[PDB]
Formats: sequence, C-alpha cells, structure tokens
Amino acid sequence: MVSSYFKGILLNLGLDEERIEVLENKGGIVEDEFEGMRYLRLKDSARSLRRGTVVFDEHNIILGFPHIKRVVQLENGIRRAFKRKPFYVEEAVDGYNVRVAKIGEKILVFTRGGFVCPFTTERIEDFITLDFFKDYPNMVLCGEMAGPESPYLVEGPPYVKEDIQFFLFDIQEKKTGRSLPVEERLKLAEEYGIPSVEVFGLYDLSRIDELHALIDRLTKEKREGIVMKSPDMKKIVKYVTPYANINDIKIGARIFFDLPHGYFMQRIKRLAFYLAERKIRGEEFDEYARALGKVLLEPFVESIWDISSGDDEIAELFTVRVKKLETAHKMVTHFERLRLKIHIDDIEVLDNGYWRITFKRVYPDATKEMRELWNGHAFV
Amino acid sequence: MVSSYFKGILLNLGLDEERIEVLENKGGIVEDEFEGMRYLRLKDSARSLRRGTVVFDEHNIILGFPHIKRVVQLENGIRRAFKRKPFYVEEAVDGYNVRVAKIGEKILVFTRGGFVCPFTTERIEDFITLDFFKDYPNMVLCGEMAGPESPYLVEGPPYVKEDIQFFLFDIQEKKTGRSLPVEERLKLAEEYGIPSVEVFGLYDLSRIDELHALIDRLTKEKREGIVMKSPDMKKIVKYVTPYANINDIKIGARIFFDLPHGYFMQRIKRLAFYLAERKIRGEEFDEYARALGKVLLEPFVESIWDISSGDDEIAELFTVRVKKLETAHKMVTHFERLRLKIHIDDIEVLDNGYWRITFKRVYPDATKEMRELWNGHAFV
Ligand SMILES: Nc1ncnc2c1ncn2[C@@H]1O[C@H](COP(=O)(O)OP(=O)(O)OP(=O)(O)O)[C@@H](O)[C@H]1O
Ligand SMILES: Nc1ncnc2c1ncn2[C@@H]1O[C@H](COP(=O)(O)OP(=O)(O)OP(=O)(O)O)[C@@H](O)[C@H]1O
Ligand SMILES: [Mg+2]
Ligand SMILES: [Mg+2]
Ligand SMILES: [Mg+2]
Ligand SMILES: [Mg+2]
Ligand SMILES: [Mg+2]
Ligand SMILES: [Mg+2]
Ligand code: NA
Ligand code: NA
Ligand code: NA
Ligand code: NA
Ligand code: NA
Ligand code: NA
Repeated sequence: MVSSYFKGILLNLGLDEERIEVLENKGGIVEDEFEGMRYLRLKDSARSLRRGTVVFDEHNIILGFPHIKRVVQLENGIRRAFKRKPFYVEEAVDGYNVRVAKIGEKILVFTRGGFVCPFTTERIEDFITLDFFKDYPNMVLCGEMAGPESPYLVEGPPYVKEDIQFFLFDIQEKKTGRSLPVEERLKLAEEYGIPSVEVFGLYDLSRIDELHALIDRLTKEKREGIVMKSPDMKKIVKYVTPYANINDIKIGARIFFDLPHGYFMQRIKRLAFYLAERKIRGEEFDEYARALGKVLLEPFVESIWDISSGDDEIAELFTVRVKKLETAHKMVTHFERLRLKIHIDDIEVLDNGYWRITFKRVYPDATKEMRELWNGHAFV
Repeated sequence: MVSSYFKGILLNLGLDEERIEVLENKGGIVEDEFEGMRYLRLKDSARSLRRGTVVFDEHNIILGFPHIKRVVQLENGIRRAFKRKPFYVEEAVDGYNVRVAKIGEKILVFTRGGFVCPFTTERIEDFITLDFFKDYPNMVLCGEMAGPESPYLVEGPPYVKEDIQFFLFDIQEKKTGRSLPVEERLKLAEEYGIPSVEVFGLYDLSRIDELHALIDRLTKEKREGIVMKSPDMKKIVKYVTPYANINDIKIGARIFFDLPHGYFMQRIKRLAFYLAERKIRGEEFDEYARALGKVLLEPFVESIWDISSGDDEIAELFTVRVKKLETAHKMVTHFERLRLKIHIDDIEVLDNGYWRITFKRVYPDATKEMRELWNGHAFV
C-alpha cells in the first residue's frame, strides 16, 4: 500500500515499525503524487506527526496545521484562556487553509488534508514573492485563500471584490511545525510584502467591551470573526460572528444531507450563546430567530422542489481565474481524485489575459437521499 | 451476569449457545426484577427476538414492540407503501408506549425497553377491564399512555384535560408477537370497552386531498398525526404534523445537549418536506420559519441565562396521580434504576382521594456541558 522508501523515513523519525504497519493497513498513511513527485500524506495522526502532514523525504516534511480551539462565550473564553495578559486579535478570514513551502526547486501549496492544490500552486506567485523562500527555504507560510472566485468555497470576505487573495496568519518551521512569535512573523510579512490577515491590535480581558463592539462591526460587514493569539503563539482561540454562523447554515441547507456531523447544531449552539452573552432580547432577538428559521428552511425547500421534477442533481456553480488553460484540466483531475463530481461549465478570457473558468459541482449522494424521501421512502 | 435459568430458556427458543454468551458478555440481555419476580430483558435484538422483549419463563414471553416506519412525503409515501389499496387511518397519540399482559396472577405493564412501569401497572385498572385477560390470557394489549399528568412526557393530546388515559392501538400474541387484524382488534376493543386511538376511517391514495385536510385539522388542534395500517396489520406507516415537529423541538431545546442523535435535524427535515409537499409559500411560509427559529433559540437561551447564575440545574416539573402513596416511592426507586435524577417536589391529596405527586427531574449532564461552555471552555 505504501512504499518502503517512505516507511524507512517514518522509522528514522522514531516511529515504531508496528505502528507504521497498522497505519498502512488501515489507510492512515497514503501515497500521492503531484507533477511526477511522490509523497506521503498522513490521513490520521501518528504520535507527534499531525493529520495532514506530508513527507517527500527526510528533510521536506510539512507538518499538518493544528486544530484551533474555539470558544462560544467570548468574555469567559478570554478569562479562561488568557486571564488578564495581553493577546493579539486577528481577523478570522473565511476561505481555505494553505501551507506554502519550497520543495526541491518547486513552490508547492498544500490544502488542509495534505493535498497539493493545482490551482493555488499555479496562482501563488500572484500573492507571495518567491524571495521569501530564497532567504528562508525551511520555513512554511500558512494562510487563508479567500475571495469570490474560490475553488473550494462559495462565500468570502466582502472587501475582496474579485478573483482571490492570500492572507498570511502563521509562519512555521519545516519538520517541527514550530510557529514564529507574532511579532517576528509580522516583521517578516512586512519585509517581504506578504499580505496578512488584518491585525486589529493588542487586547486584554479589560477591553472586552471594545471586542464586542469589534464583533458587532464585523457582523454588519459580513466578516467571519477573530482569532486570539498569545504573543508566543502558544495559546490560540477563535470566535466567530453570528453572521458567519447564519450564513454557513444558509449555504449548507441547500444540500442538507451528507454534511459533517453536527454542522447545523454546532452553529445553532454558537448563535444561542451569542444571544445569551450579549443579552439580546425583544425585536432584535426576533430578527435572529426569523433569520435562523429562514436559512434552515428556504434553501432546503427550494432544493426539494428542484429535485422533485427531472433528473438534474443539486449543484453549485463557482468560478476561478487561471493563467493557463492546462491548470483547469489539472483541477478537473484533482477534483476527480477527491471523489467529487465536478465538470467545466463555461470558459471566458478576461481583458487581462486570465482565463475565467466556471465549474459545476453536483452533489449526487445528497440528491439521492433527498429524492428517495420525496418519493415516499419509509424509514425507521 | 445472567442466570442459567434464563439461558436455558433462550436455548429452547432455538438460540445458539455461543450467541447467548455474546449477548450476556456485551450486556444485550440483562436480568431485572419487579415485586420480587425476576425476568430477562433484551437490550438488543437477537434473531427474531426484538429489542424490549421480556422473558419470565417458557410461556410468558412478551415480544418487543417493533419499530414503525415513517414517511415524510405523505402522498408518495402512501403510493409506495399501499399503492391504491385501502388502509386504515388512526390517530398518532403523543404519549409513551405500553404493553399490558397477564403474567401469573398479575397484570404487568411494560414500557418500550421492557421495564415494568410501577406507575402504569398500578393505574392500568382505571382504563382496562381485567375481564379481557380472563378471556384472553395469552394476548397482549398495546397502546399509548397519554395526557397532561404523565411520568415520562411533558406534552400530550389536548382533549385529555387531566390525569392520563390509555389508547389501544394493537393486540398481539404472547411469544410470537403476531398482531390481530385491524377489524378483529376493533371488535375486541368494543366487546371489552377498551379505549382506542381514534379511527378516522378507511382511506386510499385517491383520497389524499381529504388526508391533507385531516392533517391540517390535527395541526390546528395540536395533535400528533396519523398511523396508516393495512387491514392485515402487515404494512404500517406513520406521518406526523408540523405541530408535532415544532413542539418537539421547543421541548428538547430547553435541554439541547445529551439528546438522541439527530433529534433536531430529523424534525427540521420533516418540516421542510411538509412545506415542500404542501407548496406552502409567502406569509404562511414565513410564519413557520419564525416559529422554527423561536423554538430552537428561545428555550435554549432561557436555559443558558438560567444556569449562568447559581448551582441549580436544568429541570422539568411534572405531576402524576396515584392511588397509593407507596406507588410514588416505587416510582422514585424505578427512576433511580433508569439513571435519572428525579425527586419528589410536592404532594397533594385530591378531592377524589387520589394523590397528586409533583416530581422534579434534573438534567445534570446537559447542565454541565451548558455551564462549561458559558464559562469559556475551549473545544475543537
Ligand atoms: N487569523 C487566523 N489565524 C488562524 N487561522 C485562521 C485565521 N483566519 C482564518 N483562519 C482559518 O481558520 C481555521 C480554523 O477555524 P475554522 O473556523 O475555519 O475551522 P476548521 O479548522 O476549518 O474546522 P473545524 O472547526 O471543523 O475543525 C484555520 O485552519 C485557518 O484555515
Ligand atoms: N395509532 C398508533 N399506532 C401505533 N403506534 C402508535 C399509535 N399512536 C401512537 N403510537 C406510538 O407511536 C410509536 C411510534 O412512533 P413515534 O413517533 O412515537 O416513534 P418512536 O418509536 O417513539 O421513536 P423513533 O422514531 O425514534 O424510533 C409507537 O411505538 C407507539 O408508542
Ligand atoms: Mg474556515
Ligand atoms: Mg462561513
Ligand atoms: Mg429539477
Ligand atoms: Mg411517540
Ligand atoms: Mg411530541
Ligand atoms: Mg440559576
Ligand atoms: Na479546525
Ligand atoms: Na463564487
Ligand atoms: Na473575453
Ligand atoms: Na419507533
Ligand atoms: Na405535565
Ligand atoms: Na387537598
């Protein structure tokens, strides 16, 4: 299942031979390839090697991006995580996570599971100077790809009016995964002109009222929320706006079936705790309740009416911009490998020479279940 | 774990010795006791022996009540289950399921998991003549206990103004579980004066418009829905009103945590399919969306505010009526055995000589999680 070349590497990293065999047989490690280069991807955790870690050789090991804990009560979340010490407050940008690293003579861009993304790898030169990797070849840039023309999301931050943008939020060492302190990271981003998530400033528990005001502005502006980081990057906590929880439900409700466990419940919970903590009552409360009822039912009922007539499946349309038509071919292949039913719906050339590709992604498992229910399937 | 007396019985029922040992070691069969009488309860299925089956000896075997399939699209559900043949339409009564059987010289009442219910066993003479069991000692009466003074539910049908009532919906053979045809069951209920679920009549697919009208009336009347049964009792399908789905959410949302998987999602799905099938749009649609948002958020936020100050836990209050004070003592013991934190809050004697017991049921697992979140616990 997995070559002894990679298993030798895992052994030298101190992993036990028996654990490697178990990971192999269960499919917790898998081999992959990009542009002819073989690498190992960790589908599950293995001692200190986090999920989404990729292994090309003994030196080029890109650690998986860690989970970020969230709180649902902002004031008491801050007191428990940070007490009264200062912490940085950054914008949470609603996109997809990327790790950017120099591998051999190539700059590769990895998404969360450890896949080389062919779109982001082609485009990354539009946002990040290669100079950074001439000077720091063993550092990994971590950030969010976000905007209205995204291959993986149908929403994005409102101030990105077209195409897509990179937003740096961490710099990590190859192999160890260690993060630079906030200040050194921000100094490097300025030195190299790497675009950064907005840094709102340095806060503490005593400034909770200003953070609530910040959350209300981010909400009105359709932005996702904040991420709170101790200066040494060891304590990290995220907190998202009611807009993000409501809009997430709206998007997911078109499909409803086959989503991650708890997708809707977790967001209803986050909304309830926001309303409780902010003591929201009366008409302002009713407006959230009406909005939640609408985003749960309207997209869902619309899809039901859609599938009740015809053979067409539930579908999302999205566009991306590419420099080379061959990149779009490579995204189709990559989408197939991820077991997604996506084809090219439309192509246009833009006045700046870029290709705008319109993709159509269909959802056959959600479609099947929704249709069987409409057609009267009885179930326990 | 389980006595060889009961294992001998399972062997004579054709079960394999190895399966018995597995069921024992996993806890799929467990011993229980009521008023000194030992019996075996099936916590999981075992070949033809359904979950909730109880075994006292070789003759007294009460088969677990089968799952009833539901549809979420009424018209196509009827076409798929019944085609154009006639079927009976009964009221779905919102209570708890009981099986009533003569065991030795005792009439015992079993709830769904196979527990002897001490409350319903004391009270069952108020609703069912013992004459039935003098004439049919090997038949089991199956029905719903429902009303405003229930030990297990906080809602009920509106026309039961006080106390609680039994509603027959099946008659089954001991040991085999076989159901009498609808007509013979209804003839027996009339012969013995056993109160019955309302039988709305005989319907077929061609009468779908009348069934929709029936559903709209049941909805306005705060009733649960219908159960559709072929005359030979072999095809059974339930369908519940939007009122039932909305009110269920309202009740569950006070607790939110520690509920069965999919409790809220399943009901949102049922609401969406009702609105789709009935083509509900405009203001009438907005009223359902507002109602769904309110029943999800208001009870939940209210409980959050409740637990954010004090040591009191989330709690429901309910009353029952008993003939003998000793019955209330026995319900306390029984609630403890079910791993529920319930104590007696108040007692009154009624002008008819019955005791009205007020119980308080607290929810410590839901309370703990809700409080840890309020206090800023961070989680992945
Ligand atoms: N300033 C930021 N700092 C760190 N991560 C950020 C920042 N802005 C956006 N992110 C993104 O947020 C992610 C973590 O929060 P998010 O709400 O997206 O959860 P997730 O990891 O995608 O999923 P889940 O909660 O299901 O595990 C990071 O992995 C990163 O992609
Ligand atoms: N007329 C009726 N015929 C049959 N069962 C009825 C009738 N009226 C009410 N019931 C009750 O409905 C139950 C089945 O439907 P219900 O919606 O209560 O699901 P459930 O068995 O409690 O749970 P789940 O769907 O989670 O398995 C029966 O077990 C019985 O208690
Ligand atoms: Mg995200
Ligand atoms: Mg979002
Ligand atoms: Mg269609
Ligand atoms: Mg029920
Ligand atoms: Mg109910
Ligand atoms: Mg309190
Ligand atoms: Na995460
Ligand atoms: Na888009
Ligand atoms: Na053009
Ligand atoms: Na059931
Ligand atoms: Na009650
Ligand atoms: Na009195």
